[PDB]
Amino acid sequence: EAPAAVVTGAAKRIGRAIAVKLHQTGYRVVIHYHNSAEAAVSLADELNKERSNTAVVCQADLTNSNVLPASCEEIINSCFRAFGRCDVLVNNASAFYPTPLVQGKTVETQVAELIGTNAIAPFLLTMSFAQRQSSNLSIVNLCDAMVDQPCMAFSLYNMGKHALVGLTQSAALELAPYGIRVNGVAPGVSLLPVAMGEEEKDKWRRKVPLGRREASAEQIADAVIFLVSGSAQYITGSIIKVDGGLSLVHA
Amino acid sequence: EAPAAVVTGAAKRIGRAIAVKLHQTGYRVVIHYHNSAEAAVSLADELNKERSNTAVVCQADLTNSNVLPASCEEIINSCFRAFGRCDVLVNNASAFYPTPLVQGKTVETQVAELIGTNAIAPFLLTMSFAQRQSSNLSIVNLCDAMVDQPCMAFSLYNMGKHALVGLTQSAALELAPYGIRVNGVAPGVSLLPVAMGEEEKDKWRRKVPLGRREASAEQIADAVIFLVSGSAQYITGSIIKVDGGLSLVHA
Amino acid sequence: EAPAAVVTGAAKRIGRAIAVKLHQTGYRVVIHYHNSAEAAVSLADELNKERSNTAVVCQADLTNSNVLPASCEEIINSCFRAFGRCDVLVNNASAFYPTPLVKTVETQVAELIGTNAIAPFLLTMSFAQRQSNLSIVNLCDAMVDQPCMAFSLYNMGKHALVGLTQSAALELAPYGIRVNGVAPGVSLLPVAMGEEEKDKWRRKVPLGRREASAEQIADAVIFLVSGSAQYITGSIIKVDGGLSLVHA
Amino acid sequence: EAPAAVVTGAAKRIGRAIAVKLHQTGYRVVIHYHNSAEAAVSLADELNKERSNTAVVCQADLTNSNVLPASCEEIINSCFRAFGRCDVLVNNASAFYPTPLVQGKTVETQVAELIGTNAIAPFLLTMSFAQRQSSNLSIVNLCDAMVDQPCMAFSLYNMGKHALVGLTQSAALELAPYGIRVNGVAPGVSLLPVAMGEEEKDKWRRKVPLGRREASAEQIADAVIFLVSGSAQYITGSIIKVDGGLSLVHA
Ligand SMILES: NC(=O)c1ccc[n+]([C@@H]2O[C@H](COP(=O)([O-])OP(=O)(O)OC[C@H]3O[C@@H](n4cnc5c(N)ncnc54)[C@H](OP(=O)(O)O)[C@@H]3O)[C@@H](O)[C@H]2O)c1
Ligand SMILES: NC(=O)c1ccc[n+]([C@@H]2O[C@H](COP(=O)([O-])OP(=O)(O)OC[C@H]3O[C@@H](n4cnc5c(N)ncnc54)[C@H](OP(=O)(O)O)[C@@H]3O)[C@@H](O)[C@H]2O)c1
Ligand SMILES: NC(=O)c1ccc[n+]([C@@H]2O[C@H](COP(=O)([O-])OP(=O)(O)OC[C@H]3O[C@@H](n4cnc5c(N)ncnc54)[C@H](OP(=O)(O)O)[C@@H]3O)[C@@H](O)[C@H]2O)c1
Ligand SMILES: NC(=O)c1ccc[n+]([C@@H]2O[C@H](COP(=O)([O-])OP(=O)(O)OC[C@H]3O[C@@H](n4cnc5c(N)ncnc54)[C@H](OP(=O)(O)O)[C@@H]3O)[C@@H](O)[C@H]2O)c1
Ligand SMILES: *C(=O)c1cccc(-c2[nH]c3nc(N)nc(N)c3c2C#N)c1
Ligand SMILES: *C(=O)c1cccc(-c2[nH]c3nc(N)nc(N)c3c2C#N)c1
Ligand SMILES: *C(=O)c1cccc(-c2[nH]c3nc(N)nc(N)c3c2C#N)c1
Ligand SMILES: *C(=O)c1cccc(-c2[nH]c3nc(N)nc(N)c3c2C#N)c1
Repeated sequence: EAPAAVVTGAAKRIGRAIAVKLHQTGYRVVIHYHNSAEAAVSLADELNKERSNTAVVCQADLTNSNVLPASCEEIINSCFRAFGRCDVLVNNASAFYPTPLVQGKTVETQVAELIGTNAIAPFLLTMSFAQRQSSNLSIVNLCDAMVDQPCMAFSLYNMGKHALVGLTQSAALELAPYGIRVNGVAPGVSLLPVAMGEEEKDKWRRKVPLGRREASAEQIADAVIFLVSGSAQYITGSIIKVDGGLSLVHA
Repeated sequence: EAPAAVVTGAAKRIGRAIAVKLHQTGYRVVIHYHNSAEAAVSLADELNKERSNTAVVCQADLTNSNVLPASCEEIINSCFRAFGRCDVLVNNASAFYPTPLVQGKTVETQVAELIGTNAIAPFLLTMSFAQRQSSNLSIVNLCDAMVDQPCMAFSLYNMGKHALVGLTQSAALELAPYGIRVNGVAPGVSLLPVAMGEEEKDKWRRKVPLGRREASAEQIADAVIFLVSGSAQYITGSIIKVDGGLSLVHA
Repeated sequence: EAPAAVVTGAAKRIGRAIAVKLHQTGYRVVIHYHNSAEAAVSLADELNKERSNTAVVCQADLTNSNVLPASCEEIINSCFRAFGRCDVLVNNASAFYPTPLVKTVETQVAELIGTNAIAPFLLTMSFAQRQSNLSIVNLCDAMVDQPCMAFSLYNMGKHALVGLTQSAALELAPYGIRVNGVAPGVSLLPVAMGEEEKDKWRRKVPLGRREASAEQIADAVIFLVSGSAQYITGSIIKVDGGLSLVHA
Repeated sequence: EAPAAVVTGAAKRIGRAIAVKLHQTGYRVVIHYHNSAEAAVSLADELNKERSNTAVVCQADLTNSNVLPASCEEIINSCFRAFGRCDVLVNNASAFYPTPLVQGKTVETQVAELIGTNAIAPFLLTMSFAQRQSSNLSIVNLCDAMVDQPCMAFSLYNMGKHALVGLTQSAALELAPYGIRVNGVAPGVSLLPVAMGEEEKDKWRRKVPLGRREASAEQIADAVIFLVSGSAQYITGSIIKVDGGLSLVHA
């Protein structure tokens, strides 16, 4: 039987590319999404057309709240319901926007979104994933190669991504006796924000030492595929930068 | 005029020793507390005996919630109302307990407490601190030297402390133009929990290369004193381990 | 045309596994050795049995000296001579023994810092100077911040190797040369080490309470040289079964 | 009796500031120097004029060679000979210049100077200091806050500074049982090279978030003074950045 993977925030961009590659490697996939319903169902069709009964969608808001644990349990439950198993969790979904320290969402909303999506939901998902467990079980967290050289005024985002590092490490340690690996992949600049002006994009591109270009979504996914594969069986608690040297560049 | 400091969770143990030494150095202090009113009041009385009108207490729950921002703004305001100013914020209060990933606080409460005290309250206190602003303004976050070799099954605690490194860095960068420096002190093993058997304390003590003992609260306070002093005026984004070499010791 | 790879210290143990896998992936390989001539040649014989003229051996002391630069230049020339090209350099060779703070100490400097950092720097200079999917992989150490007691110089060499990884990644990026690392925790334990001291280390490893095989270290190396890692440079991948996460 | 300190490369710039400050704190100091004999005795004269018999010079090349161990052993011997003890060792001397990987001195000589001054000499001096020994013994290594975002084409220097981090850690661990603490101080930009053009100094200055200026040599020396002081007696294996936030600024 074919193994199954959950990918959060998988309707578009990097998450989609991870879902597509996992699928091409032989996985059945839960394509989680929040707002991008059309793109998610569209991807599940593309996939199932290629191999029938291999992709389902699963809608969930991953903002922090008192129901997030239930929501996360349900994303995992959904994989077992469609496919009878859950081998791989990829925590990819993430909110990303500035939260300046000094002065239209309230600040409690900003905490819930940025820390929910980037850290707490991954914790809750990781918890449900393990509670529900030949086998090659692993988790891959989408981290950030620039965590120690952060975007200006992005303190909540950055705090989320730092937490995700801590979770990668704590979970690898605690879950290792159960044969579940936990690793990360840390893009530098990859697919840039849709809302970002083209001048800002180029300004980021020209900083990258390897090819003066952002990573493709496919390049991020390749690292993911490696970490879940048989060639990474002794790897746990590792975070692989996939940043073309960007974090190596001084101010 | 004497500068003023806020110390969170200042009733006991490390934060008390921090508030004491700060006061000894000529700071006026807001002693924040959650449940330990009697120790907090007793500390304020001892301090006011040394110098009249130099200590006040301030009670608040720092658990994450919709009211946390106002609570943190109110703690900063309390310093200004007492002393006319606020030069130093020390984020010391912290919840600490296991949150195993597998197998009666609900998990959303644990999240709120662990991530609220260790990370989100610090962020909101930082916001309110900066919003309200010779002078030497700084923030010191109480971090954790073992954050990359975490305690088994303390994943939410650990996630909190990592998020705290993130804030320390992100805030140093963003607040440096206001002349606010932001740093950390990272104990390894300091004062062990009150109930802990001495035999269990000895397992940790024995691990410490420098003296086979835990740091006193006073030794942790010394590093805070240094970070706030005129001797550290170019230091921001720095986290000083005060750990006796514990973090260098392999398994 | 098949790409070619230099592997230093490739007669035995992890270097041999890296060479074999590179060969199984389709590389032609230079098997560098210092004392292990017999083992180096039997590897090459075995590899050339699978495919003729795809494995050569290359001898050199990698101890720091006045002659090390030439020696390192020659290891690279030996790949160009055998195969017309050099696509991959694996810095694996390494001296490893204690140097307590309280052989002459100057010889320990020369071996431990020469093998672990200086020779890698010189091999990197020569690789780049003679210059598709080009990369260098350095064998680092996952325990480099929780070092073994009384192993200063080794630890200094492995920290230096981290710095070279980073500096060379940054500086060779414009030539399309990627520079990465693989950091074993505990893999094949030293031959001398007592079986009881071996079991103490095995017990510490969270993922399976066993060391990494050489093949597991090599898989990471294979990934790093592959078209699947074309945006990765200045990365060091730990392959340590979580050992580095385990507090004292 | 007053304690004694050895400061390598102490004739000028940061080394001088450390020796001066250590002197004002009440230390007797060995002023090690290499080529700067005039500045070195001139400093020793000044300091001896404040307190007679409290400063001596000591000439040594710290380039790696087969006699380097003897040279480093004799530096320590020179402190015991002048003062009857050696409490503090500051490893400040450093060669600093580019060594491009792709194309003056031979490369053997570049290795010996850059790795010698920055790593090997400090290791040997550490062996010698330890071998000679309520007091307060410590070593302070002058590191580099930018080691993970290094200067382009400075690989050997950068390798030297990484090695010095490894020494700081390995030595703190191995020497702790002897009550010898080993720490570091890591400038980002402090005094710029004398040969640097002012236009180019300002480029680096503008990168610093905290004041858009370089650290004064006194500001570096302050962190050294803290680490050797009784306020740091539980600190070992710690490297304190003094970089004004420079290391946190992305490309
Ligand atoms: N792009 C980069 O350069 C870069 C750099 C460093 C790290 N990363 C990391 O790499 C990963 C992928 O990056 P990306 O740019 O592809 O991500 P992205 O497009 O910004 O976000 C991916 C998805 O996250 C989901 N999401 C946002 N808020 C959510 C919420 N409250 N609940 C549930 N899902 C939510 C969205 O789903 P819907 O569209 O379905 O609403 C979105 O499509 C992220 O974790 C990111 O932090 C990316
Ligand atoms: N002790 C160590 O070995 C060690 C090691 C690494 C890091 N640290 C860090 O150093 C700092 C001080 O350590 P410690 O051992 O002295 O801390 P602690 O005694 O465990 O806790 C300090 C105070 O935190 C306050 N607190 C807990 N939950 C709270 C909440 N929901 N709202 C508001 N306040 C709350 C409590 O105040 P009340 O008593 O008023 O309720 C408590 O007295 C902490 O940040 C800790 O993480 C300590
Ligand atoms: N095994 C582990 O647990 C572990 C852990 C962390 C890192 N690593 C790293 O992974 C790599 C391989 O590990 P290993 O255990 O396979 O290495 P190893 O067996 O200790 O040494 C590998 C080879 O290095 C060569 N070498 C030693 N001194 C030399 C010199 N002066 N000049 C030239 N070559 C020399 C030797 O070649 P000859 O036999 O031909 O003389 C030896 O066979 C090393 O870089 C090591 O530091 C290993
Ligand atoms: N300046 C900065 O921005 C900065 C940045 C990062 C780290 N640091 C660290 O802070 C420390 C002091 O910096 P600095 O700029 O003041 O240093 P510096 O002026 O470059 O050098 C200090 C002294 O090092 C000695 N030295 C050089 N080569 C030597 C050799 N072969 N043998 C013996 N001694 C030798 C020289 O002594 P003589 O003059 O007597 O020949 C020199 O005056 C250094 O370790 C440096 O790497 C500085
Ligand atoms: C700043 O710290 C930073 C630098 C480069 C790239 C990022 C980044 N993180 C992201 N997360 C999410 N969810 N989505 C996007 N688009 C990004 C980006 C970008 N660009 C942050
Ligand atoms: C495990 O990660 C760990 C090791 C050593 C010391 C600690 C530690 N963190 C704490 N935070 C708080 N708020 N209170 C206490 N007592 C502690 C301790 C301890 N001991 C954690
Ligand atoms: C101590 O720092 C340390 C812990 C685990 C494993 C190693 C290690 N480094 C090595 N280098 C070389 N060249 N050869 C071997 N065998 C090893 C080992 C081991 N085991 C060091
Ligand atoms: C590059 O890696 C880098 C950035 C900032 C400052 C330095 C630096 N290192 C030095 N070492 C020595 N011995 N002397 C000086 N002047 C410097 C400087 C500077 N500036 C390197």
